[PDB]
Amino acid sequence: EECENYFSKTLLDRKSEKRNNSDWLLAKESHPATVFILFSDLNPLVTLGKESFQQPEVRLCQLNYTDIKDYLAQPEKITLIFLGVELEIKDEDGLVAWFALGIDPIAAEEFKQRHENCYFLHPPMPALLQLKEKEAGVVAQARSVLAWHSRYKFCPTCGNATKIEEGGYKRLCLKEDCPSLNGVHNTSYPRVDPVVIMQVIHPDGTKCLLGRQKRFPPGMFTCLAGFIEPGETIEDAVRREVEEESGVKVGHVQYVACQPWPMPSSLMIGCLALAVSTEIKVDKNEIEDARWFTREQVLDVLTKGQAFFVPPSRAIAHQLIKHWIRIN
Amino acid sequence: EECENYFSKTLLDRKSEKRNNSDWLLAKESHPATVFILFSDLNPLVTLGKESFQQPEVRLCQLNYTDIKDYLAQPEKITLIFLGVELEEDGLVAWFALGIDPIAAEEFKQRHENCYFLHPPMPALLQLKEKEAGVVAQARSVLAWHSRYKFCPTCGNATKIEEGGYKRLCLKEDCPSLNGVHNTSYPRVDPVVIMQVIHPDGTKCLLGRQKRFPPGMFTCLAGFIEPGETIEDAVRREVEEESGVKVGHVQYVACQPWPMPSSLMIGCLALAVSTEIKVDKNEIEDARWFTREQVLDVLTKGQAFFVPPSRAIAHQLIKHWIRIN
Ligand SMILES: C[n+]1cn([C@@H]2O[C@H](COP(=O)(O)OP(=O)(O)OP(=O)(O)O)[C@@H](O)[C@H]2O)c2nc(N)[nH]c(=O)c21
Ligand SMILES: C[n+]1cn([C@@H]2O[C@H](COP(=O)(O)OP(=O)(O)OP(=O)(O)O)[C@@H](O)[C@H]2O)c2nc(N)[nH]c(=O)c21
Repeated sequence: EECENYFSKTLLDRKSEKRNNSDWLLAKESHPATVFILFSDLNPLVTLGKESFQQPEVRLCQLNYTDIKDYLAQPEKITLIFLGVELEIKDEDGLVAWFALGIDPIAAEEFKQRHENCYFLHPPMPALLQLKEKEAGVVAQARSVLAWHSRYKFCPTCGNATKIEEGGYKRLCLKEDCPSLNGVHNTSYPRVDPVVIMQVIHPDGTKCLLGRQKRFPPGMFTCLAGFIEPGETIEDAVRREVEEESGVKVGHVQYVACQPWPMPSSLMIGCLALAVSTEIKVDKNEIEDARWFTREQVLDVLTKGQAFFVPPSRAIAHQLIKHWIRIN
Repeated sequence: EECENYFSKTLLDRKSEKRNNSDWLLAKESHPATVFILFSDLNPLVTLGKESFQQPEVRLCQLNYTDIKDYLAQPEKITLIFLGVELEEDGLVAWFALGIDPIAAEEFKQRHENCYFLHPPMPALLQLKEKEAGVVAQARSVLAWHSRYKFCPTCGNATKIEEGGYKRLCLKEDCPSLNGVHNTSYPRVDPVVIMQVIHPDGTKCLLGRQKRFPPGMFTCLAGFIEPGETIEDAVRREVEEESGVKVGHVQYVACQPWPMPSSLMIGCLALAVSTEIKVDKNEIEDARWFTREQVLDVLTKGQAFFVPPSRAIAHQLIKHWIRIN
């Protein structure tokens, strides 16, 4: 399967080989064809796009060196990440390099005044679900990496400050005697948080389990999810979280889909699970309510019902719910 | 599927509900039935076990409060993690992991005499029992997080251990990590994709090796999942990046935790759409197509090459392709 769920599609080729090519990156930074994306507090600069009278779609305000040349003069006040090179199979190494630039919110509102037509897409939820399919992944990659730099400014091993390197996909500790510099450790590389999201099916196969936290919007039920524990497997993390939150024992756990979640860095691992019990014992400390919903109740929601609703189609939870109805 | 690959099996129930129950943990710390595992520089204390004339099996030297009571008096010099409760007053066999100074460890090793520390992690950790493996995988992974994430990456200040050793809080009041729920506070899990690339004709498979790899050993191609990247697309990426082979369909096959220090192997069986190999040399020293006969020879008793042990996921995906043929 070729991952399709929102954030799975990109307009770029990561080209990680060009990351340790300082001579190349430096040349592409000043190149005119090079595309730049502006970010303020992990929020991308987007304009509104060629439409005639109809509802206009949100597109990323694609900057060039001409605009961004001024901001680059303060490398201590900015964060530049090389995203990759554009895809163009149809029709100097002619590659459209793409970069991501993080700036101060003091200098950002200054830029927003000059832009006038371009604006920052905030809050990340649900605003980030508006972008184009291929633009989504580019933002998912950008936001995730920038979020790592914004919150991992220091070395967790010794506490000393860190230097950005390898085009923004590495961080080196400046304390010479630090043990992080002796070998290869995760402290230097960017974080990816694995999350399991599961569609639990009743032992009779006619119902499915859905729940909600306190923060969740009123009357909205979704698939149960949780972070994979260290030294734990994908399948056993599914069996754990369902029993922990709802008190429902799980049997077979089948992997179904992939969905990146740039909040800030997370990877949703969608699973279709078969439950072996029927009683629900809600934790209240992890989930406010959990219930068994019949296939008719769900079919009503996925079409146009109802006393409850599920997440949008651009959220993996919705796709696993859709999967069970088709698989029935 | 119920994950079977080495490190997938545990003797415990994690019981994360009991983590924020400080009153309960304190009572179980002094309880006699409670099991303790000693660790020195992420290496567990193991004894040897019974069998006569043949290879003796490696087992964990299961300590009790009677032994460990002295070490607990210095909480600044130790790291205690609540693992979980054994699967079989709330009659539950609590299990803990204790990290100690190598100065105080060699002092204990002298008293133990029969128990010894299982070092180096590779390949020594592959010797343990199936169910003991996962317990070590869980323990080593968490202890390794505490040993290298002693400070807050957001502001640089020191951090406090909490929630039975599954959380770390920054002590700087104005720190933004204390403002909301962030990954800086929780333990790390590094996702890795390991893929079995099948030749477009299905009779061959792609295997490669780095410079560090033991001489003449070829394995499945693997790599870390990039931020904002999917499991399937990370497979299609790494294969083309290392070997220059274009990948088609990517099918998930198996789960395998890798406590080196924290990693989760996501085994996939992928179909190649190209045949030419263009080795990177900066990531892989050599890559080749191996026929099913060449592979069958290795998995039995050949050969000019060999694959990883059966307790490594790479070996299981290789076995999977032979069965699936
Ligand atoms: C990076 N990060 C962010 N959070 C936030 O803290 C909240 C606590 O709630 P939660 O951790 O139970 O969320 P869940 O595990 O279902 O994952 P998600 O729905 O895919 O996000 C989460 O819902 C996130 O908004 C996180 N929460 C936890 N527990 N662990 C993390 O690593 C983490
Ligand atoms: C936690 N960590 C440890 N390493 C070590 O650095 C080496 C660099 O080599 P590698 O990163 O290419 O290993 P691979 O991606 O094939 O993953 P593995 O075979 O499952 O480990 C790895 O082989 C590890 O020994 C790591 N290497 C990288 N790149 N990133 C990490 O997060 C990381």
